Amino acid sequence: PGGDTIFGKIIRKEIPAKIIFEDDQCLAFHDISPQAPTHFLVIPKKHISQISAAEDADESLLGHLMIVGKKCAADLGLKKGYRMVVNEGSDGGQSVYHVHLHVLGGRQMNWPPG
Amino acid sequence: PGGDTIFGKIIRKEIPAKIIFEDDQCLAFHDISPQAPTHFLVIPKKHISQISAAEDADESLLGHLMIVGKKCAADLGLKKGYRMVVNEGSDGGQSVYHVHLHVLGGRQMNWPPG
Ligand SMILES: CCNS(=O)(=O)OC[C@H]1O[C@@H](n2cnc3c(N)ncnc32)[C@H](O)[C@@H]1O
Ligand SMILES: CCNS(=O)(=O)OC[C@H]1O[C@@H](n2cnc3c(N)ncnc32)[C@H](O)[C@@H]1O
Repeated sequence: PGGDTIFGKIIRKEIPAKIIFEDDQCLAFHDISPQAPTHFLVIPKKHISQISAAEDADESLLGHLMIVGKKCAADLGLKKGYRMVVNEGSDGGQSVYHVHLHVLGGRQMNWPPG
Repeated sequence: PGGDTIFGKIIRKEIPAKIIFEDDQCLAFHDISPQAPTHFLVIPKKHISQISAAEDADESLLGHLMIVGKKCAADLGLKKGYRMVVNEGSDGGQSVYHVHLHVLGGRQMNWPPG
């Protein structure tokens, strides 16, 4: 379970993370290289290598990632808003191949988004 | 139906857009101010003002937005990947209050994502 990436070990709790939320479907923790005052990730416990590999049945799960993201943002006091990001492949900047949702806030986010 | 924002009119087809996909749940069209070679949006036909206002029942719908996004990206030939973005409120850069998913590709996306 969890797969064989950095996030797989985090899921199996082999290596700790700053976990801020956990249910039977996903886990959320602070990003080790924050790009904003608040920057955490929300990942599914199910191993999906990347958004392009997600299937139609994974819709609820993917939406669950955003719902959890809005809740955690709320717990962390992000009243002025935030930005959610999902990277896919080389051009997307994906380096860990386990789907993850970035949630950034605590400052004005710029445009373009990279 | 569709709400009363710019996207509401697009949904009701009162004002045209470069529609690239449409089903009973959502619509996808090219962004009028592209930040990358390929830059389109995926929006739900249901009016949700912003991600923070989405409810638990909207999970499948939100995930559907990403599934459609990966499909459209595929149709548009984005083999090297892409980045999906959802902005929330002031800090997120949201200016149109109807949930929308940005999908950017065609070039290397940078970090931080704004
Ligand atoms: C956007 C770049 N590429 S990425 O889209 O693949 O996102 C991966 C993110 O996970 C990260 N990461 C790697 N190891 C850990 C860890 N132990 N805890 C938290 N985050 C981690 C990086 O900080 C990075 O922001
Ligand atoms: C990221 C900034 N803020 S935003 O997160 O709110 O995204 C809104 C996006 O919808 C846009 N937009 C407004 N009118 C139209 C239209 N008729 N067709 C396509 N896109 C439109 C802008 O280009 C913008 O990129």
